[PDB]
Amino acid sequence: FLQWFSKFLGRIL
Repeated sequence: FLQWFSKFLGRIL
């Protein structure tokens, strides 16, 4: 559920 790209800051899984 990232805005730009995959990142731990978001909800990437």
